[PDB]
Amino acid sequence: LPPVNTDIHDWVKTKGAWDKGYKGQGKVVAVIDTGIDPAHQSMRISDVSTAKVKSKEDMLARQKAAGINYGSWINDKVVFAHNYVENSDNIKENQDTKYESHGMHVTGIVAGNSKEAAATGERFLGIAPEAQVMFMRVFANDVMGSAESLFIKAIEDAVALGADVINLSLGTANGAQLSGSKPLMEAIEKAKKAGVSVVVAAGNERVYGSDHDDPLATNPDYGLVGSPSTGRTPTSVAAINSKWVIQRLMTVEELEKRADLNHGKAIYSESVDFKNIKDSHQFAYVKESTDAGYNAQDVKGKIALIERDPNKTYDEMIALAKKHGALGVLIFNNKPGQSNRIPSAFISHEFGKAMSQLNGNTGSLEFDSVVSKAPSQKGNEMNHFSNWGLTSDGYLKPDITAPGGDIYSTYNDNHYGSQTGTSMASPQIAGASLLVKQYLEKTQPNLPKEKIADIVKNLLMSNAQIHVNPETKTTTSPRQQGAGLLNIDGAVTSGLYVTGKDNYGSISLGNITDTMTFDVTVHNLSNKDKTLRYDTELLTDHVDPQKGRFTLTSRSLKTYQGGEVTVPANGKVTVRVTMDVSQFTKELTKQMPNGYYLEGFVRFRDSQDDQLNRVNIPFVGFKGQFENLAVAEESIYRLKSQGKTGFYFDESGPKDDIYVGKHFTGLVTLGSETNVSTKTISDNGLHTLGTFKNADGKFILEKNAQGNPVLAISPNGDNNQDFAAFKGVFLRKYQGLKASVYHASDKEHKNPLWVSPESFKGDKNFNSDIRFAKSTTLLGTAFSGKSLTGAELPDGYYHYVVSYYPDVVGAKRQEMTFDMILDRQKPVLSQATFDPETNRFKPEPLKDRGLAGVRKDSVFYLERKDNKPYTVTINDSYKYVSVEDNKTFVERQADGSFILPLDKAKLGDFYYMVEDFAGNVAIAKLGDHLPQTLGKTPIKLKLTDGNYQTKETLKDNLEMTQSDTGLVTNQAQLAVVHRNQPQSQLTKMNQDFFISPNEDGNKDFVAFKGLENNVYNDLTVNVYAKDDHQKQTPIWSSQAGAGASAIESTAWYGITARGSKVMPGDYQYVVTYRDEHGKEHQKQYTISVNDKKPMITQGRFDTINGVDHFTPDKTKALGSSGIVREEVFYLAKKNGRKFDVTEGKDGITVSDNKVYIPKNPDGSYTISKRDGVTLSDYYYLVEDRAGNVSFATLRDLKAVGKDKAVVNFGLDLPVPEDKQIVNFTYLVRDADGKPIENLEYYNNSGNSLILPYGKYTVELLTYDTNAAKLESDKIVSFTLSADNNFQQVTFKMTMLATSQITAHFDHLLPEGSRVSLKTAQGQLIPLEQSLYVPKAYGKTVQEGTYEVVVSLPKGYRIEGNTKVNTLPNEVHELSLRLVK
Ligand SMILES: [Ca+2]
Ligand SMILES: [Ca+2]
Ligand SMILES: [Ca+2]
Ligand SMILES: [Cl-]
Repeated sequence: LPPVNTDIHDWVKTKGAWDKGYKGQGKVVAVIDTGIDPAHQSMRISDVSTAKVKSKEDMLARQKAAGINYGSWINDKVVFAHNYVENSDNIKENQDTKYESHGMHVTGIVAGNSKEAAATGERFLGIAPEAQVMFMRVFANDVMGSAESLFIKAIEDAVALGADVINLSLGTANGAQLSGSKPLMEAIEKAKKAGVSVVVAAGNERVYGSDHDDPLATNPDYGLVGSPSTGRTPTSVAAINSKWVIQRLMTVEELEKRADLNHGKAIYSESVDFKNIKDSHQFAYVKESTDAGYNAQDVKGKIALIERDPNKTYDEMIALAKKHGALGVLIFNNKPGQSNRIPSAFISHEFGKAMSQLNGNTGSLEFDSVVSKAPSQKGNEMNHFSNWGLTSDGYLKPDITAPGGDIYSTYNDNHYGSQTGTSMASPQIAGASLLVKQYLEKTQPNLPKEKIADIVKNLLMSNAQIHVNPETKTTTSPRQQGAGLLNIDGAVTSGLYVTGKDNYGSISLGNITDTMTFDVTVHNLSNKDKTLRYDTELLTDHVDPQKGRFTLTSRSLKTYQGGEVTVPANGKVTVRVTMDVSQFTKELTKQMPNGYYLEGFVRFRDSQDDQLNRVNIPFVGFKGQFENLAVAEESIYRLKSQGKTGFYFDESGPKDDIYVGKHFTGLVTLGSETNVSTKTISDNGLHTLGTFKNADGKFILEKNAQGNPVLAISPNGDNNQDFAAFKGVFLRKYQGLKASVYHASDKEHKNPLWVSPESFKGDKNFNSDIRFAKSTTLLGTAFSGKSLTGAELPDGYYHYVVSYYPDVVGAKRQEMTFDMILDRQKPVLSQATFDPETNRFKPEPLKDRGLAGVRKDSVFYLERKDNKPYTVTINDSYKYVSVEDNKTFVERQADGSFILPLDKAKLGDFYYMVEDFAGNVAIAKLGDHLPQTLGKTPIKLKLTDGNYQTKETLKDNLEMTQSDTGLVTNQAQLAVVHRNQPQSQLTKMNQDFFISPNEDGNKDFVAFKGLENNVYNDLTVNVYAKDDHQKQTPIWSSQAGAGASAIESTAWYGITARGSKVMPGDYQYVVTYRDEHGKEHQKQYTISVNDKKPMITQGRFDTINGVDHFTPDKTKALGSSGIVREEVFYLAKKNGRKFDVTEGKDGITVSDNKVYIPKNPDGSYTISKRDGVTLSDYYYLVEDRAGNVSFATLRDLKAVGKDKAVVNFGLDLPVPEDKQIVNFTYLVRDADGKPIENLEYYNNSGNSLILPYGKYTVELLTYDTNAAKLESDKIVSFTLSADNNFQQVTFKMTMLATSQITAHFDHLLPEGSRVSLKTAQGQLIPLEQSLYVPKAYGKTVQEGTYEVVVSLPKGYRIEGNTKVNTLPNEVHELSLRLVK
């Protein structure tokens, strides 16, 4: 037999358990992952009668009557396999980089058992080579709502089929331990109680900031360690790099004598473009000194090249090579570490640095093939990416380390390969957990299956070897390490483990003051006894003082020592540790002002002659208050007012540029230009509030005469800065977030005038790579100068207050306040002086009406081009038209005047414009109020604003007659190609009282219009809910000052007073007013609100006189979704596009080049073939009673053959289509239960299938199980046929809403208090003490109504408001006061 590779086995000390009789034998590991190739030579058991599952037949006996009839035993080794996405039995993936498979690799690492040699000549075995493997193919892609469904199945199926150990590989960054994802936790917890060890990789995100910079020393909460592994039950696995690596190295035969360089290894660089074997047998190395040009006439050409000097990586000190020839190049570090390095490639790789200088012979060179085991350049170091820090709620995770870096394991088709990550360290602890269970299953069968897996964890952890950072000769932080490195031997032999106060092999202490005090308990498992001597190291983060950022390492403070203990036999012994750290406080809190970690280990050696019975337990606490670290970064406004900057803020380009795409905390608003020659038809997008377009169009944060910026919005209707909304850079995970507005005289923020209707939660912005956002904008925090009742809040000075909480159960609410001006008033245009001889135009000094200041005045004329004063510009690629003025600007003299080049345009045609900080702009056209008798001598010129900036009004042509209902709404066509806003106009509404409040232009609101010579005094509109049958409590009311005219004052947009869309359903719209004489009048109407785009059937197509005829299926007219318009049209091509601009009286409007086809008497439409118009330019379109519109090309309505049918699946949620789940997956099965293959989709919806006629079922597979829950049948059956050739299937669901509840107390509670939430219906939700705020008891809960009950001992009471009616996404604090 060939030799065994022990690179990872020597190091984890695994052979110590094999030789004691513990291979994988008689156990089985469930590997939930991406794929296997159960045929691989490694996939084998030695003796099949030693095994848990004994044959293909012991399986079906275990499948059935445990309750499962999918997926099969495949061989003795891979004992169960099922592909839980798509519900199939294709298990192997993937059908250079070929053959690679993640789940194959994972299994290779946990179970054995190759008796053939890999590329090195060695046999590779897993940590438990004699275990059988069930493998669940489960992996996510976000077309679904949530993969949790599929994981829980795989888990439950694992526990029921053959239990033992599950290896998960799954993670969501910065998880919590307590408020994890409930249905997945319970499934994990269920497995523990069945004796299953659940081990989970901890993540590859490393720490907050990891793809940007090291975290600032003010922000200690940089933990990225993932759920579900952050849970208390599972085993969270950090990853250390392998000391030995297996690659395709290099060899310089001339350096074979040099023995610190492996005799030619250098590994390889090869980044981005991996063209190592482009031009690479080889020869002809070179030698280059400087990275300049022609250093010494080069000397390359068909020869590799050599340099550093970090001047310009990958471009100037890379592409400069192919210049002097050389057919390839070779870089070396400028220190000993081997970093990573458009492409601009000939051939290039990075190779060591100690081997750079050793290349000092020119020389010859070869690029090795096959794999040759070489020493890792990252050796005994913690892998860069292994997750760290605490859980989101402040718990010590990970739990243990194991080799994750450059781990050699199994690939498909008898191949092997190296892949790196915490995903790989986890199967090391998977196998190790197999073995330590055999051990306890032999050592104590007097041990229950419910306490078993918690101890396998505790043995592995206490017996771990505390890692020491090589580059720094300091212990690596337990927040990065766990309880240490995996010591398999130590775990199965020592029979000692350690718990702390919490009864866990780790200790999280919460905050700490000056005296760290905690009880440690050592446990004995054998009959013989041990007497051990203990001492504790005490560590904190090291921070670099040049830049003020952590260095992701530690420094030792003082090793305090305690003494010796003597554990009993089959017994415990407690110990008390105590340390005064009051000493180190000044030095540390000066380096880390918001607090620091005080962590470390306590070690246990055998008293006489240590190294026998070496065991440890880790601890961490926080000096400060971990509950109250700042959740958000400070606003870019405050930071820049001081000299500071943001963690992700790019200060590139002009001073004080805050481009809106730039990752800060701040306020965002919408911009819209102001045009004097034509109507503005589109807006300019978001920009940062208080920034303004400077000369070169960069957005600068401009300052008022006192040196401050101004946050001001103008909630007029003009779309220039009408709202403000919060954008955040989050440091910690957030909860409870809302925006509130108070008047600024209300200094304590006790009377909200406006609150954002929703409250928000989310993740820290940890930016671990490009896929992870550095800022998040929450547009649902938009404030628009309206109150909680819809009233306009008057111009003035207000506070916009964004408040939130962290995810720690006792934390106190953090606020963050923005000074905010509402100012809706244009600045003043009075007068100026112009001098025909000097031509100097001087306006009065600049005044504003309102609190926002004047921000800039300008003079401009309209540079006519191609006979028009504006420039209409058509974006062909994005099907968009924009049009703005040709403003050319007159420079402004330092004295505040302009010289007006009257050669370029007349005097009448200059405009003076003054704009303010809130977006109001005044523009006077000089020609207004200018005497025609000019050109003589100084004048006083009157200026008035010309209302160029104004809110647009709907075209209103309507003449009301008595017969008219009085209701009006709007009308618009739905664009098919162009992405401009289709022009809309007012229409009567005397039937079909249905609205689609979707702001598309068409039936969006219900207004009321009165007869023109009738009087409507005190006209108000109130909308009542269907339930409110006495019409007592409006849900929306018109604002004050409404009449028959200004229909906008009566327009109801399907919303509540607070601005949120109402639910689908029907509502009483009541118009009330007083008379000509004095009589009261009340018209009442039933308005019905409905979104939901129509569903378009296939129709059919027949050929008639050699021309295509399309006949649509008969539209149904009943209901709100009944169809009331029906069009077939095509799009003509004019000027080479399918839309068109037309310049009208009003302004410019954009339209599709629609040509309609009449209906024929046989209900068909004749589809002529005409020059340049194909079937993809013919459309069917339908409008419902509500104004909802759908359309499809006629090309898409074919590909439904005349013998085939269509089924469409969708979810029916009782909410507005903008607050709905849309993501789910489904399996369709044919008459025999076989899944359908070879899917054709219909009208471009992945939810609509073309299928042959027959009987079928569909199964709702996955949906967002946290967002919504299913209420209708999960499996629905349907039959397709020529009569029923279109089938709707609908999964009916309800929305889920959660809230957090915290009971905060006066004083601590006596021992023996049991806090619980009492639900209506009487049940008890037990609560537990907060770790950081021990007078707090909190939980996240379903939106409902609860009471806090405590049940104290021997006599005390609680005395406070204990009842709360919970709101969705709110945090409710119920402070409570115990007394005696
Ligand atoms: Ca974390
Ligand atoms: Ca405005
Ligand atoms: Ca609409
Ligand atoms: Cl103003």
